Amino acid sequence: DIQVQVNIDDNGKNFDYTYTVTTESELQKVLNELMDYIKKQGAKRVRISITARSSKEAYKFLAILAKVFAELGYNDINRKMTVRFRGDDLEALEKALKEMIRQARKFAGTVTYTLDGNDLEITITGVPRQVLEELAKEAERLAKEFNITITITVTVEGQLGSLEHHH
Repeated sequence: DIQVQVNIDDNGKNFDYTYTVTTESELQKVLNELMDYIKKQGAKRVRISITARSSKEAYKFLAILAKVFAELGYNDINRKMTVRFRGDDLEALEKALKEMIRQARKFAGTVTYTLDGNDLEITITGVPRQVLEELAKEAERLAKEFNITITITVTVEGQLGSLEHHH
């Protein structure tokens, strides 16, 4: 249901792990554990990905990543989104692609994509949080219009910021 992937770069070494969880509450408990660790041990850089089933959750997950970095005094240095569609009608899949990437380029975003069999993957970078929220809306919209399943991954990468900026 909900998948959260964490990369912690503690320079010279590197740690990756993933939990799958079913509620927002279990999600929060993973993030709390990670905040405690960061507060107490630090890191050169941290990357967090959360995979939603809907645009409402994606919106919520982006707001949750924001509080996480705020609390840590981390600067949001990097954000992206991966939409994954899956379908049997190739033609429907290719229509979803055509429109998904038009919209993203319309908001000055850069896209990357791969189509393989039933699975279709689109990564969007270089746009502010506000846009990724819209493009999630659009993605869910398109998934419904073409009757294809959909995944939404929001990804944030940050590092510890200035004392002055946190204040």
